[PDB]
Amino acid sequence: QEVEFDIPPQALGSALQEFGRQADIQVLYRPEEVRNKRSSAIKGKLEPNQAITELLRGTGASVDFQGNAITISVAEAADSSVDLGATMITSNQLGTITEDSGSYTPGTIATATRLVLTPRETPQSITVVTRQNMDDFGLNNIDDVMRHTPGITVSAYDTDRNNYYARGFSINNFQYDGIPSTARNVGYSAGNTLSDMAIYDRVEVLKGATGLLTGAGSLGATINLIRKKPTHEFKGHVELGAGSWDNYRSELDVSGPLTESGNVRGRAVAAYQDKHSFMDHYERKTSVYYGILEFDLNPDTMLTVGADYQDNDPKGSGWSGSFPLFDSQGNRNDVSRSFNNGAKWSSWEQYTRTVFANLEHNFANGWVGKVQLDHKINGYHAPLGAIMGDWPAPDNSAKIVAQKYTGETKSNSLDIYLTGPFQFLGREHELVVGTSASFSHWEGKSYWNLRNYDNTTDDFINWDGDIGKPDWGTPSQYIDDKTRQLGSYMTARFNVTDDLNLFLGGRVVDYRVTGLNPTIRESGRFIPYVGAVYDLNDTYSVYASYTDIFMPQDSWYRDSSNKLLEPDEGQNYEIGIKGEYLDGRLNTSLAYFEIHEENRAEEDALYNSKPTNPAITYAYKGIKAKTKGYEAEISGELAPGWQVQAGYTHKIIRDDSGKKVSTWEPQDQLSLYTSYKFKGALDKLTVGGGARWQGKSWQMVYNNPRSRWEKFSQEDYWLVDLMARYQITDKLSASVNVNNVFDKTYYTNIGFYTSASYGDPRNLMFSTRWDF
Ligand SMILES: CCCCCCCCOCCOCCOCCOCCOCCO
Ligand SMILES: CCCCCCCCOCCOCCOCCOCCOCCO
Repeated sequence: QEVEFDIPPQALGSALQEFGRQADIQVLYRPEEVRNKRSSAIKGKLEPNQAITELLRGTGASVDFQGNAITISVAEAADSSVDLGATMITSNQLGTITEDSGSYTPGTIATATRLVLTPRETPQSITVVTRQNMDDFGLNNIDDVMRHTPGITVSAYDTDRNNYYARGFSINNFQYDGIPSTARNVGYSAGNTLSDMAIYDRVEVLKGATGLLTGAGSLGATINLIRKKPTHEFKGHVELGAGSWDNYRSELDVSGPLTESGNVRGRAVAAYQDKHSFMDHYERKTSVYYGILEFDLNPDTMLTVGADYQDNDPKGSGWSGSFPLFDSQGNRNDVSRSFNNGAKWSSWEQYTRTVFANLEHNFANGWVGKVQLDHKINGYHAPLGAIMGDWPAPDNSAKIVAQKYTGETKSNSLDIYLTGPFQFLGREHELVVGTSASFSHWEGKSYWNLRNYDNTTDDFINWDGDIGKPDWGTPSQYIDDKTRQLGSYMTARFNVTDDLNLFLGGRVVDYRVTGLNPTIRESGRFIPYVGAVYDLNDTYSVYASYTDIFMPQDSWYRDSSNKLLEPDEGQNYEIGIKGEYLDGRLNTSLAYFEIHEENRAEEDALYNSKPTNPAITYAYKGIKAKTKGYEAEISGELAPGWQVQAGYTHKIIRDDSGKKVSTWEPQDQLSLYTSYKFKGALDKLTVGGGARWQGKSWQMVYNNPRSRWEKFSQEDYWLVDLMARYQITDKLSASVNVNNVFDKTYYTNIGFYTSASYGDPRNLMFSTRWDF
């Protein structure tokens, strides 16, 4: 629909950038193609496609309309075979916006190397959950998005913290708009498991080893969340929704120009959600606000400032799991899915907030520079009280552990990078060079010395959480941890022939962790990056990448000698084939990957049998582990109204003991989610369903009262979802979502501190959405 343009004649390069902006559309173009060329003037209210061909008049170019992207090209009479992955300069550094694409496959993405590339162009397993996928399945937080993310297994620590695995590993790398956060432990990390989706265009998950832009992190994967941007045309919606267990949500999103010319633009969102739950006596109020303003200092320099806020506020939180596996006499416990061991007042409230500014400049070069500044806060207030231990006892009584942890972590980040193309041996390549700095400071108080508390409860079977609240007494501890990370990085993308692209780069990294433990330091550590993409035909490419990452170890990870283990480190070896159909409306990938870990913390049984250095008392051992597996995935259009996302992932991870590790992550998993838009009489109806399956998973847990190790098994199971929306009116729709249709009763945690957690029983969600 109709847009307000003002782009005067200039370098086609600039004109294309100016365009991408005025139109909220990503423009991809070949730098060597547009180099000596100028646009014709465009002026006024126009439709973005009239507009573009008017602009290109006289330049000899053609436009390929691709949703939220347009790619420009300038055909010759000549053309000796086509260069499908030719170097392309882009107008949005974060990639193609997914909102309004109507699609479940992404557009372009910068998750891997900071270069704007397509999933076919990127030599790494890259899976995205698009904006509309999130709308259709009602994924309102990152837990739901992970649950629907191909290749990811979401398991429960407690009611207020989930765990995400990829490829054998716990993910602990998160980014916001491609700025890594610090996630060292749950101190720094408050509220990552919980981020609301109201403020995001999309979540993008790079699986493998992602040190190139994470810097220091875990193996498995990064999870990168892209914030919603403002727009040149005005628009918004209000949403209301109502679900199982008095789960009520509302959301408001408003976007547009704030001045007559549109040189300042803004977007604002607020979402509030108060829900009870199938678990007895648990509730959770979440609140979120978001504000972003964009200012154009001039057609080629943009300033952005913005803040975000989310408070996650529960009652009846638990510490670890929903109930204890064994009872006092060591039999397995059997309890309703409603069983909730947290106490009534028990709460792990976690809050997050960010203030950020960026500046982005187009060098008349075709180069573009970007400075990113961040202030983030991750805070928690955790008066936890839960039944814990081998309970009930034969007389049905039980015992509560109760501790209190309050704390806050402030981070500041500076990130600056430069991106552009360059000729080498007659051909066009591109480059990112960037540098980064983060300082984050955790401070906190723990309380464990309870004064005059009677922690017994008389009735376990009817546990209600109805126990008193203790006297926390005085702080037992002050936390003071400072982490400081400095990185510099470079990736070059070489267009060697018309079918081969070579990726060469890496990151040098400096990591210091300071405070109440002995200083942890790593200086000048190099993280290599090698990738290659070979085109086979118009449709298929093969690729291979060697990628790396390390994390200095937590400080309690010392050895026999009382020395900290060398950093937890891994390389991902990946080879695969990616296919691209229907002009990038549909994407397929099949990958084989291996992950070699070195220095993986490991108990040290022989020592810990009987410590002998008085210096340490529980030492670890730095071992090796290996992940072997493969992955297949598909996303996008199976047919005109018909959209899917699906994947199959197989893995086994072994450590040096030879034994299987991460045995709770299933060895085999599968996801398919789909919806269909009817045409003709019923073109206002959208239907959808999906399923998720995983094979066997187990834990080894020690039965203390009987003194034996037992295996606990979750037999393979399916989860089915269904979904329908009807667009009653131009401005108004009603959807229903039904989740876990066959009410499969299954487990999301067995073994975490000898406890267990059930996954959600059948739940419904109803909602209307109104678009102004
Ligand atoms: C130092 C702290 C930084 C705070 C940044 C917060 C920014 C909050 O700004 C909110 C901007 O939202 C703009 C909403 O856009 C709506 C546009 O409609 C304007 C009225 O329309 C008139 C006719 O269409
Ligand atoms: C163990 C409990 C699970 C119960 C399972 C029930 C499954 C049945 O699904 C039926 C849903 O159909 C109800 C249709 O209601 C229509 C939704 O309309 C939305 C209202 O929009 C309001 C406009 O302002």
